Amino acid sequence: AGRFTKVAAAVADSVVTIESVSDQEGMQGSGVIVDGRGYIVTNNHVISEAANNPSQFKTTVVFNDGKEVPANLVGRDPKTDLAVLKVDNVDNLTVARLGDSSKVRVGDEVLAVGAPLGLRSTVTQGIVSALHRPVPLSGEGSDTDTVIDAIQTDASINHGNSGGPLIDMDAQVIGINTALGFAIPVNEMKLVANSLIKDGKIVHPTLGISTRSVSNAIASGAQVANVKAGSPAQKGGILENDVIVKVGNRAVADSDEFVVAVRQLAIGQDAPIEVVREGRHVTLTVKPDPDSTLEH
Amino acid sequence: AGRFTKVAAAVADSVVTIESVSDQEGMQGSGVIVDGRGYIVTNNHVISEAANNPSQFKTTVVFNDGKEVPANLVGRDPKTDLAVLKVDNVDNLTVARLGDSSKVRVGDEVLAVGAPLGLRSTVTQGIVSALHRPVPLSGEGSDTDTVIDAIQTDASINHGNSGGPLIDMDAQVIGINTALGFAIPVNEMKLVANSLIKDGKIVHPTLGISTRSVSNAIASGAQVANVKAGSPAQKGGILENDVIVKVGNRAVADSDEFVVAVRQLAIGQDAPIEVVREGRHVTLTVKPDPDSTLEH
Amino acid sequence: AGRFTKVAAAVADSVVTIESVSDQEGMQGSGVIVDGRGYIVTNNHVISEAANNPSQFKTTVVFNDGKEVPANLVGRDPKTDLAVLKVDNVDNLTVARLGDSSKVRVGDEVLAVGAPLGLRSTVTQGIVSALHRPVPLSGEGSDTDTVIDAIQTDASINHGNSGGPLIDMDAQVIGINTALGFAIPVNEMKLVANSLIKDGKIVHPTLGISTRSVSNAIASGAQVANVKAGSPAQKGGILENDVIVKVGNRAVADSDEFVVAVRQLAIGQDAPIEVVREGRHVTLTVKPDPDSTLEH
Repeated sequence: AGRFTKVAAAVADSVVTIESVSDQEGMQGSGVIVDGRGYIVTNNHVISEAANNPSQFKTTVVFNDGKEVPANLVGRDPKTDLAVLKVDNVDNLTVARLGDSSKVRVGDEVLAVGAPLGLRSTVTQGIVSALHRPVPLSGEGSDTDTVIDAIQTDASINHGNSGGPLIDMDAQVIGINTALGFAIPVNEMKLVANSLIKDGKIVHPTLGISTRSVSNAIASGAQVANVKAGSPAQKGGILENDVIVKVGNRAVADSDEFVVAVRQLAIGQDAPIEVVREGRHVTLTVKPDPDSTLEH
Repeated sequence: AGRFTKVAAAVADSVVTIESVSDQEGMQGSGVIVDGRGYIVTNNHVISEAANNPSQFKTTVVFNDGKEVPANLVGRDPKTDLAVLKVDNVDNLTVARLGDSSKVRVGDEVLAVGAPLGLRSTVTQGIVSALHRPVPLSGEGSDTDTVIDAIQTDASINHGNSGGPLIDMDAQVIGINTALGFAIPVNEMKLVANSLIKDGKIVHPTLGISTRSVSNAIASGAQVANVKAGSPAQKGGILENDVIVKVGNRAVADSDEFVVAVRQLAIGQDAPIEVVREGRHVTLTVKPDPDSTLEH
Repeated sequence: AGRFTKVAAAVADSVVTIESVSDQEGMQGSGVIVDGRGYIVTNNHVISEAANNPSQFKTTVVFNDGKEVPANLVGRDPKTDLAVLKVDNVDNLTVARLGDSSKVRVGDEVLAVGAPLGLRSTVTQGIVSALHRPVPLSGEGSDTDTVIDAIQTDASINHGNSGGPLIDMDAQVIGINTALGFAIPVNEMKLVANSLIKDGKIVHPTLGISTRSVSNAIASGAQVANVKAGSPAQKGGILENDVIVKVGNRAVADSDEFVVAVRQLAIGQDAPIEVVREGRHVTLTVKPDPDSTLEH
């Protein structure tokens, strides 16, 4: 038995097919079994329509034996494109082994495993081509466009393995595939899923800034496009056509790194923001607000 | 010598360049030597123009030593995109070793080998990403569009390895490359080529149905678009806007699986066809006819 | 540590980030350290704008420790898409080990290594899919379009590894990545860089011909589109609508092979050019001129 053949066959019982059907449409994707009680992690674009219109869509989970069981949505994070599902009282579940994406290195052999019984299902191979790479993700329906600090791989990520696990050579999950390929690291997926299960959703920081990427010799980075009224940036001194070069303890190369850096902040604790303003380097003190105040 | 380098160098003398030239055009592709008498298997799109207009095209086979010899067309199956060529009295031929595609598993390392002396020739590497996957194939000229139950690979299939062999790690042919990559399994290629050699062509079943894929909660599958007059479906009870969910002993997910399922039937023996008709599940009894009555 | 992980980590200190910034633009690419004195090889499209407008662009080299040092351009060959840069008095430089691309074989495992600290940086994996393959390359700004005799790989070549090294499994440089992937062989890169360092630039042969690819049964190859006045081809007998099938000791399949074959000639020594003229095979005697007479 082949070396990748062995790894894929060992995690096949942990990958599931996720279908949501209405009377006129039907979405399919992949998911991962991460808890013996029935908690299944997929990405947010696979389920987006079934959450914006749950009155008309029905989500089901198909296992690798063919069993189809009802599934309910625990929570979903469009800003990390993640989601947690729940199947009830299904026995003999083959839970996936969750690894440490902090120990993942560039050039490591990986497998992007999709659900075997899916329609356009795929299992692709490659290596890790980049770590902590911000990639912009387009929201499905009414869902917002986001940027995630991602693992990059030259294994192909497509409709057939989206939501499925990125697997290392010890058959451990190191990421969630989001459909030149990108995956959500498992350590962030663990933090997000632990909150989606407990609280039904997750709360992220906000400053009220929109940015556009700038690249020149004066100041390259994220150029502020709009500052919301009453926002922490407005009450921190951030002006428009300012070039943010660092949010907190992270340098900012463009707007994509800016989104990830803001979301690596602490809600309600002052943080430093460097800005190049008309050639004058100005550091500012901004107190991040929560994107959801009542859930916080 | 590298691990893939060894496998590719062992099958290079079995892959050939296939050129067909007129006074205004010229096609090139790849082929595989599968019989010591000179029988060469390629795909149907490589030779299509030389068969629809043989009065004006001339097909030649170039070996990996550089020898160019005349070649004649034994038969061609546009419905499986396969073809058999014949070189005469060429000695010391390095025949390829044909494997068993039924023993191919997902994650198996593969090589998509093109003819070395070709123009845009390529030898690509990857894994098997799916098995028994129906993929639609567009016909070249007057040739019909078809769907094949294929092996999927993340090795790149392109003009440089089309018609060439998909090779396992024992240097055995497990498929024919058809130009996110797809190959025709070797076990089907053996059945098709054995008939193209003996009979000059092959006969497949037909029911006289055209379908369109449907995806919803009532009935997903192949929705009948047109039923031909006097057809086995017409004389079996199949109506239009019916949703076929199973042809014979194969479930049907869409129109692509429907084409492959009809062609897995027995000509002239009654077979069951499930249909969801206005919400009523109706199984029907259809007797497949041959697509070519006189050759049958 | 993984097998590719080990190779990539051993050459990471030899790959550098190359940035050129003006007041309105900024280009980034990758480069390779090939000489302890500070000589850095990248490709020509990475630096093209900083050489056509050096009054307004500033080129810098960022190492894998993060050090940013000034960099100056020694020479650039748009016809091979190569360039040599120079950093001054930088100590403890981790020079790359240059291999022999003549010993590279098809199916050999390779790594297309980009600069780790780059923005869209990538390290991709694949195999050598073709050797001595002419590929056309589009010039960046005012730079001319060229064709290079290249190494082809199914490792992805992109903005994140362009200019970086193609690395074998002994962690040796066998090519320079030029952004279904192509690389400039290391043996040609050694000849070109040795002249760009000594002489500031390189001189290539010219015949004064433009060609278009032709493919039929009479004569396939490079069809002459225009012959310059006073050119070696004009004074050799080459006429328009002639089909060149061989330049010197190299057969010519199309215009792309023609460009590489002319550049494999000797300036000022008579050479044979076969042509199929109105069905008559005519060999001609052409004396290649230098593309730059004073530098020659």
